[PDB]
Amino acid sequence: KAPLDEIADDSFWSDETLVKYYVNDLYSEISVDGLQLQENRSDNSVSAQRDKYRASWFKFNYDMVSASDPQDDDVWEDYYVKVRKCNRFFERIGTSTIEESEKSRLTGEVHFLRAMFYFEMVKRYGGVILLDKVLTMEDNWEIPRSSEKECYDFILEDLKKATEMLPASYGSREKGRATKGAAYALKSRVELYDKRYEDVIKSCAEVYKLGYELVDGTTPEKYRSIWWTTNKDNKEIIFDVQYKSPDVYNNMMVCNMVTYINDKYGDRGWGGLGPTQELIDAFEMADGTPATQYSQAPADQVFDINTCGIYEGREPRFYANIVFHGSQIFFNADKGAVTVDRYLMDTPDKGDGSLTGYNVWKWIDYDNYNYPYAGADFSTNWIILRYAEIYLNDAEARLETGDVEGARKAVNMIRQRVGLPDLTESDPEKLRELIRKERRIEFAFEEQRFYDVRRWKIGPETQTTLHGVRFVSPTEFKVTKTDIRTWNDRLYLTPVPHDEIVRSSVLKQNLGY
Amino acid sequence: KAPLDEIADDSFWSDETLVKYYVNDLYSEISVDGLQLQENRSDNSVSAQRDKYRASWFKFNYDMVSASDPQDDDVWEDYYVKVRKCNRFFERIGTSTIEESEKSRLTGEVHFLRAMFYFEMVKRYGGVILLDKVLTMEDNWEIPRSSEKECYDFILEDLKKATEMLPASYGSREKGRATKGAAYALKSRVELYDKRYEDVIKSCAEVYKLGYELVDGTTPEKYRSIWWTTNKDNKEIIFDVQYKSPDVYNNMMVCNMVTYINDKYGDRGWGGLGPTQELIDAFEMADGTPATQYSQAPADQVFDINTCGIYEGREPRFYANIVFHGSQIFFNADKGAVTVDRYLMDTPDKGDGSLTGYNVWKWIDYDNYNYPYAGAFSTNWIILRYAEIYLNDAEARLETGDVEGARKAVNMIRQRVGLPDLTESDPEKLRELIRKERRIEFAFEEQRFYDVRRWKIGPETQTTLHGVRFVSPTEFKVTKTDIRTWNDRLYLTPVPHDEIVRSSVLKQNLGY
Ligand SMILES: [Cl-]
Repeated sequence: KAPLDEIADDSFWSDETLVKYYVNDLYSEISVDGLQLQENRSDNSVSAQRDKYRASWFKFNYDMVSASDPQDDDVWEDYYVKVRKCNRFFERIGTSTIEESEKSRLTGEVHFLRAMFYFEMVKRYGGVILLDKVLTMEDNWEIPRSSEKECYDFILEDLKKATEMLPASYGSREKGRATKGAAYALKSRVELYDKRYEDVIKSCAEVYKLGYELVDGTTPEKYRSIWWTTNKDNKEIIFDVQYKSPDVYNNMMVCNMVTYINDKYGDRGWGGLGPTQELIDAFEMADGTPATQYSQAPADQVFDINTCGIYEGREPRFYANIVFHGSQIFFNADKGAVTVDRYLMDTPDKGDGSLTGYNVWKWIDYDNYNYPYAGADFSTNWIILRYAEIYLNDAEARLETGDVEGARKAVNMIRQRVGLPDLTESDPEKLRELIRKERRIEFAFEEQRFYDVRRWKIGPETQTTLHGVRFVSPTEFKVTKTDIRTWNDRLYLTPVPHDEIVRSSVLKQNLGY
Repeated sequence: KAPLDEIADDSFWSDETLVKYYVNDLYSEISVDGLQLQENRSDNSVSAQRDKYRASWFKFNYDMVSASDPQDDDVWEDYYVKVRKCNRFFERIGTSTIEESEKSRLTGEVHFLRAMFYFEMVKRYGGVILLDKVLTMEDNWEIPRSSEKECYDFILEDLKKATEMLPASYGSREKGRATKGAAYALKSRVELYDKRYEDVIKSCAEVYKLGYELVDGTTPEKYRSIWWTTNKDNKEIIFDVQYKSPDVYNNMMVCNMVTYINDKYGDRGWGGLGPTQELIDAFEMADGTPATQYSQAPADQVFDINTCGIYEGREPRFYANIVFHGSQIFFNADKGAVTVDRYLMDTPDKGDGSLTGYNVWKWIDYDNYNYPYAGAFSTNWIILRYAEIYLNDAEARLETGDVEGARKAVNMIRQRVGLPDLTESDPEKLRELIRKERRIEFAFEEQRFYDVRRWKIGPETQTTLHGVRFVSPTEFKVTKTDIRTWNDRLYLTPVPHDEIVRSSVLKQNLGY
């Protein structure tokens, strides 16, 4: 909890190695939700833990959160500690005897990190308490929340300072640090979240000049390779973290891995994310044609996986993201590829089996990894910022600006890279939905859907009755209801924890809580 | 959260400075509850936040905790992280190129710390998951809880190793670190909790030889001086932490400071601990005579602070622990001493005002400190004091049948506050006298909760608690301050629900 300098002697900020270790500690404060609870609080997923952790984790889905049970994932509590560690750096770096150029670059990294930490809070609660110094007894602690606009201004001023102080690239040893590109890329998302469209376009223009390149995704394997640990050096990654959780209970891969693969491997997995029939329906055919829609099918209707072509002829991102009945995974594991069976094996009736009939692929390296048996690190390459987002943030801001042709050109870059034909749509209202739909498919299971629904204000449309599939034979299935969700507009903001509000007279709760 | 070595280069454990920093990080993992929630969950205090944080902090007081709302103070979650950091030290210290003697002492400090971290868990949940290595993907994580006996064995084996490897004393620079005495002192406490009485006596005998000495407490000022920052070098301290919380909302002093002292100073305090009438009633007269008892007084009855002598003629520990109506505090602050007023100023009707008519003194340095103005405040938390050796010894000696020995030991604690010696020869009666002495001596030192739990006296203590309300500058009435209840399941803290559902082999405590 305490900043790193509290462990050392009254000569820490002079030592370049200790100051470099302090910044490493700040990077170590980047948190990854292995359980992807926000995604499971969106129309993209129904958790395999829907029933097991209903009251603990998914009260949002039924508008049952309150200030007393906020289910904020302790972001308010945790992220102010992270911010405190940044503010300390900023307080003590001035007196540092380190070289001006190195001191400047490190300060830039802390600006990027502080911006990133505040953005995690702002995207949830809206306006927060803005702190640029480490509070002491000398300070007044009854500090009100600033406006959301002020908070977005604070984040963006930190990212402006970051773009001015960070390098575009690093040497072999320092690869993984924040770049000029990472700062501009985060800036464009923060600006898009606050509807600063003229600014988004400018930020995107900067990233286009920094030599990033979209990985070829004309095959499912090719697209999935963005997330491969053996491809961690590709030109699409702008900012990432190799997340290797200590415990099996919080390990991002094991938590979202198919459970009943125990005919060849084991039941070490927890199922985790359960892609919905609504998301499956949104994946287009390889030629840019819509697929058959199954979500609104009557429950007594039986389909044959081979007569209907439910999992046949889809665009590469479908096979890249979705583990479905008959999917082959773990090709380069001992014993080779295992075929996923929703009829006999991974069933909703079994504990931690998929309730939707689907599991996530994407950042799970089923292509290269071996099965995580107990005996004899299963990290995830969590890509916080990808080059694909620059195009989609640009497409979104360009449309809202009136540049329909620029928007079309930008979103068609994302479609071109998966062999999808170009969008032709000239109507702004129709083109907006097409961009939004592309964003959903592009960034599925990348912790964005929940904030896209929130910022686009499409909660009533998405938090409804969600569906999945259930197999009645090795070849046949029925469409099922997987979650009966509801909505209230207060859910456009996360409640501030009750104990925090009662602590301060000036601290005000979000509307509806 | 991650061990310190994860931030540095693959040459960390060779560097003596980095290894020394790792152990500093392990010491930094020692947590102090500035709000003293366990004490506020005992018959010694009714928090000024009784109503404000009823459902978040004090569900224990009304048997309303559950596996889903355990109110365990996140000890299970947090302490396994602390233990993980210890186990990594033990895994990687072998490869260290540091001097054998320094390496041995440091390893001893980590044994003491790991024992201390597991004891915080065991004293709450009972049996826990015993881990001596850092779990990896290679390991099976479905590990059941060990028995409470096994857990006490683990803690005590760590403390045995600590006594063998730690020095009795340090130089000026290394003062504050775990000593041989601290390890023996913690051992005696852990042994007493697990009713290993023959062992307690042996552990206490060792501390008596290590040159500790009880501070003279024949005056309230003298007794209070144990917790003075200007007396941090006294011979009574066995193990302590100078706790200086970052925020005003978690600062041990501000949280438990009299709120309405704003006639001379301010309203920066939050009241916090509210000594009960029940505890006030337990403080004897200076001559070892019982005081008048007021807790069961009728509510319509009015008393005069001067005709009755409620706060007059008490033994030094009374004035050393309790801030009551008419108490003078902040003598050596600018503007000088302020007099506490329960009639006009610090009233239960005011927010964060004392609901009992009392506030804690003890470790709040109202003698020396200046008022914490928000212009331009650490507590010396003494985890282990020499006074405990005598009382742990007295306890174990009585249960062993050494009534003469038990009397001798408890009379050491009474002698230092000018109280006459106990004469009681009956073991059953002497038991209660020792338990009574323990309550007064260690009031507001996070022990009462665990004393009630281990002695199994929950029904007797978690009832209707009382306090006072002033109706004039001189007159007061006795009030109900908390209507508590009890259930025997409260003799153990529930294991958090999400932890239980995670594992087939992980079993919940009885009643939850
Ligand atoms: Cl304040």
